[PDB]
Amino acid sequence: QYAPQTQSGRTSIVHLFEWRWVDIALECERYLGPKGFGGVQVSPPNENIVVTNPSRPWWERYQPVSYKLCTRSGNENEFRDMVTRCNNVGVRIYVDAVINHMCGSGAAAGTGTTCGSYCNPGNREFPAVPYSAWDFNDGKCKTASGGIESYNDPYQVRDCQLVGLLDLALEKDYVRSMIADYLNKLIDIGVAGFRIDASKHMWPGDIKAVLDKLHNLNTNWFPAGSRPFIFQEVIDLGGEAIKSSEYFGNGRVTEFKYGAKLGTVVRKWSGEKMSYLKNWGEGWGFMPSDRALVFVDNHDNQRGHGAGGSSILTFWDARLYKIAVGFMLAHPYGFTRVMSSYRWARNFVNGEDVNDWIGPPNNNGVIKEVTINADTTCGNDWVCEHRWREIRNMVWFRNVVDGQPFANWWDNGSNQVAFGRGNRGFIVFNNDDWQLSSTLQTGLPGGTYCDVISGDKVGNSCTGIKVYVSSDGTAQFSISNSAEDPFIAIHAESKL
Ligand SMILES: OC[C@H]1O[C@H](O[C@H]2[C@H](O)[C@@H](O)[C@@H](O[C@H]3[C@H](O)[C@@H](O)[C@H](O)O[C@@H]3CO)O[C@@H]2CO)[C@H](O)[C@@H](O)[C@@H]1O
Ligand SMILES: OC[C@H]1O[C@H](O[C@H]2[C@H](O)[C@@H](O)[C@@H](O[C@H]3[C@H](O)[C@@H](O)[C@H](O)O[C@@H]3CO)O[C@@H]2CO)[C@H](O)[C@@H](O)[C@@H]1O
Ligand SMILES: OC[C@H]1O[C@H](O[C@H]2[C@H](O)[C@@H](O)[C@H](O)O[C@@H]2CO)[C@H](O)[C@@H](O)[C@@H]1O
Ligand SMILES: [Ca+2]
Ligand SMILES: [Cl-]
Repeated sequence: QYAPQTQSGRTSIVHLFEWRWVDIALECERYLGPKGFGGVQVSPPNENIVVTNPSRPWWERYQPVSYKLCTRSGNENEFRDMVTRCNNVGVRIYVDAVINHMCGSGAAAGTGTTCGSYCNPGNREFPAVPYSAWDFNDGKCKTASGGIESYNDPYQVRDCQLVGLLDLALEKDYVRSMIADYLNKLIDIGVAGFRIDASKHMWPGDIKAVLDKLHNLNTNWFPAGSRPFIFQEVIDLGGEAIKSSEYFGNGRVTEFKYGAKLGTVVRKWSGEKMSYLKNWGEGWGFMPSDRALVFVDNHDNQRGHGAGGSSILTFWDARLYKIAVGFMLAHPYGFTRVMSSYRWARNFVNGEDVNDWIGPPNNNGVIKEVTINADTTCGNDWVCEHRWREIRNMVWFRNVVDGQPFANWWDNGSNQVAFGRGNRGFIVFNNDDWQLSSTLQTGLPGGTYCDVISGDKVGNSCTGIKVYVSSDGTAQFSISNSAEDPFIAIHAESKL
């Protein structure tokens, strides 16, 4: 469940948060395929409850009412069309599987749902599944409120309601099977794997029971005997009762310590310095690389009060964000997931964004299409970080150096560091408040390389900075602390 199942050589996936199926299909063909992206994590494709207060927040999609592929992103025909078109150009689709719960227990009964299905939350009725009161954890939960009151008790975290959400009785074969049927339909359609939502709130064994029922991947695009890629979303920053390691037997796990620690370091908070990143990975107390799904930020924490809090770097802090994303994409640790967001009107009161609920760009509830501008950026307030040259080229960098070991590390004892990947790539960073001017061993063959951060290799020339590597592998890197992008990256395919 550990292999990403991306086409050979493609090493990253991108979270196209709240994007509609038709836009993702076009994106695979016009961009993701040609640019070497391994796949796309899509928002929950199953029907959810409509939330009118606030008006259509992004989080209403985490309140399932059925397993019908009918959402604001599109219907079943559009979903299938997207999976087919993306797979046909070598770009995989990974589904955000919301299976720990249904909608809020306080929600009203009716057909105010994304596909018009009926549900009565108060009586635990979800006829479109179908689920009834017998399929929920109400009696199993031992807290007086019926909700999670203490994370120090693994039992209530798994058996009680997460923020009032109706907790599914995952111990039951009926429920496990109902979930497996939904997931298997997705697999047969062409999906390569799943992001298991709120995994921390389910027992590792229950998840395993669901996973054991899954089909092998569709042979139209994958080799026979291929198991779906599984990455479980478990928020574990350490120092708590539930550990990410409890889920290693099911597949990969999201390493939230990654972005929290990296953001703190790049921001230079708590006395942290980039030079400390020499032993990045397990050296920093992280899970094994082969069990990790890493990222700088995700849809939750980019809003400021998730795992990592204010230390999390996002598109709002563009310069430092590109540095953090670049370091991640160059470092061999874990399987990388790049974030792709939309802008919203932030309003911090007492250190917290009260507008963090704002849903995707829309016209009266209808999600806007993703328009592409001549300069390759996006319109309609879709940030499209995955299209920024500095990120796009680092995604390619990761593909180029795939399999090469961490090597030639260098640091100035403060915030200037550098390292390579075997003899195929090298990256240099200056995060200090002064000039970087050093001749370093790159581990690369002599020649002239185009810096893929400031530009690209076009024909027999570079559009940006050029790096002349000596016969002995050394090269001078001069980066001012006032540079827009204080880092340089070169690889085998950027060589003239
Ligand atoms: O009515 C039930 C509750 O609904 C709302 O909770 C939101 C959260 O505020 C929001 O962060 C989001 O949480 C999910 C998160 O995005 C995902 O990464 C994690 O793995 O699982 C979470 C649940 O699936 O969605 C929930 C559900 O809508 C509302 O904020 C709360 O007050 C209500 O009690
Ligand atoms: O190894 C498990 C721990 O790994 C991580 O610790 C980081 C520190 O956060 C970071 O400050 C740094 O520690 C240096 C320390 O600040 C300095 O006084 C000393 O002289 O050198 C230390 C080594 O560079 O590096 C370590 C990792 O090596 C992680 O943050 C922590 O939670 C884990 O327990
Ligand atoms: O590849 C398209 C353009 O991407 C970059 O521009 C980014 C910029 O780096 C980032 O700080 C900002 O937040 O977003 C813009 C794009 O919206 C490159 O710098 C440009 O040269 C590219 O044209
Ligand atoms: Ca649960
Ligand atoms: Cl996540």
